[PDB]
Amino acid sequence: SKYMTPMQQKLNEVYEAVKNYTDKRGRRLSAIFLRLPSRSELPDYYLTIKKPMDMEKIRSHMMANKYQDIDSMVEDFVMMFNNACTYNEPESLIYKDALVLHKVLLETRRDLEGD
Ligand SMILES: [Cl-]
Repeated sequence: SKYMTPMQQKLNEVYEAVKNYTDKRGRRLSAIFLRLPSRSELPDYYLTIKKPMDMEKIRSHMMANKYQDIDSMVEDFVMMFNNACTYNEPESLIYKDALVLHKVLLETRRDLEGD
């Protein structure tokens, strides 16, 4: 029950790498990516963004064993970061953090390449 398969562990490690990333100043960038606002808190968002995505949705999908490989998980993270960069202006913190976390994501995948 509690022992993950290698693929489950890899998925978890990728997810945790993005979640736990702290920069050189101690700032945990993922805090604002965990959960989107509701449709009634920010309707404009859901009019603008075709496929809403946040880390909780990612985590839920992973916990359900719905990701069959790492690339499928990466695709959802990419969607999330691209949505943040579509809704928000390039000057904004959310846009900038999405770029940093995208780099964390890809470096992590590359680092785990051989497992
Ligand atoms: Cl980095």
